[PDB]
Amino acid sequence: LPASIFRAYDIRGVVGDTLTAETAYWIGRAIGSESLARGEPCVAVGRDGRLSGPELVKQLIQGLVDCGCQVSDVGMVPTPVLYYAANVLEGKSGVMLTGSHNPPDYNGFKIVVAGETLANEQIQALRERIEKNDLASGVGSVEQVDILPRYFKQIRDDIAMAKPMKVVVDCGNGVAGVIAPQLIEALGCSVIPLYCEVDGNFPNHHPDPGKPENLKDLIAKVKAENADLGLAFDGDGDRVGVVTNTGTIIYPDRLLMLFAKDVVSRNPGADIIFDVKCTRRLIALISGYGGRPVMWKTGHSLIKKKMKETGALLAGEMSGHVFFKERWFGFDDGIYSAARLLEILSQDQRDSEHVFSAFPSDISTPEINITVTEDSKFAIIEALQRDAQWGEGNITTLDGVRVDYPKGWGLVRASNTTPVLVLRFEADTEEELERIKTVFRNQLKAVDSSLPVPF
Ligand SMILES: O=P(O)(O)O[C@H]1O[C@H](CO)[C@@H](O)[C@H](O)[C@H]1O
Ligand SMILES: [Zn+2]
Repeated sequence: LPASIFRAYDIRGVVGDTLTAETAYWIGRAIGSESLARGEPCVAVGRDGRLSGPELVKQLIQGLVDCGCQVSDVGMVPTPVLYYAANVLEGKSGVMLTGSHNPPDYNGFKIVVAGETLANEQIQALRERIEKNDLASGVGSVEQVDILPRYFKQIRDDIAMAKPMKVVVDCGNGVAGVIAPQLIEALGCSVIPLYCEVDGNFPNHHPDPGKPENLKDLIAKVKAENADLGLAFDGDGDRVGVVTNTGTIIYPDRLLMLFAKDVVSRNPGADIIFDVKCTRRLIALISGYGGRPVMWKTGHSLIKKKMKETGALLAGEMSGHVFFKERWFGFDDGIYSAARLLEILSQDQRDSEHVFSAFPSDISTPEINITVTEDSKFAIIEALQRDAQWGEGNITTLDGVRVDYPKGWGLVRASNTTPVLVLRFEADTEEELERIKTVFRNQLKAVDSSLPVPF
């Protein structure tokens, strides 16, 4: 199997190129062997709505079965629903076959073994098992499990909206259309569906709510229908995007402000995690409400590990992965997060635009990406960590280099899904934004005067 599909957070490739039916089989063998090594024969398996789902999922399941595993096949579900299954069924292991928000031919695996989401050297360990033939053999079993109704009822019965709302829901032709519109209506909303038919060809916009262009249709519809809110899901339902009644995009770091207030109000002193791409305004806001802000590495699998380590009641990433432990299970879930948002908004007399505009804002860049190489991105970061001078500031190197200044902050880090450096900048004023950009531009050029600096 190609090494390149074994990534930091999970496995991902292109079907017909780096991911075939046979590699899905051996990945199933490897996961089953690792689960058994951790004492867990019981494994849930789910898939998203991609074209390659049926072909690859059968092989994944056979690989698990051929270890001696007891597989619970939950069929076509959102990623969080597979995570739910791995929390409520017999077994604490689960595999989701998904290509996330990527183009149609992409697929991959998100993997939980005996309660832990695998990352980094644990994903490499799977590849290594296959190479070594360090694989279990046995005669396992498959049971079909219809888990969606349980998940639906679990959420519906713990969410208590105080008034009706009208909501536009954009599923981007991904798998969130099997439940999100239905569940949101059942909470007590009217729902206007956009692209809620599951279609692995993704013929409209790609289901990636992190890009403003993929929210254009949602914003227009919210305005046309005088809706209270717009919601967008990514292809597998573990990420959410939000638009107010006036069309304002609420980026997930500011969504987390509302959620943090809510969670900490019932849980004094609670740890709240956010990734290094999130606004500095979160640190102060969480602290102000008496929570403990914990900044951590970008990447869903890494955030999930960190919530175990810290006992955090809530986590969020700038990409829109949001992780409730309070009243929930601790995994990222766009659908559940949407429900939690609707609950909070429904108890406020103000419209969603005014609820969010009350919170402090800074001037922010769009994400900046610089393409480098897969085999050099980490060395560039290492060189910056070794050599760079940032002036006076609070320097964090837990993921790349982030510097928090009195009036703003900047970040440079390596993506773990693409061969790029990722940068963000925010500040109180345009002048400070430019000062910080200049510091980062000059430190990049000091490492390699040939690096693009497209900011
Ligand atoms: O490419 P990156 O930045 O490493 O990772 C990106 O994809 C991951 C999977 O969606 C998310 O968890 C990160 O928040 C996102 O930034
Ligand atoms: Zn996703």
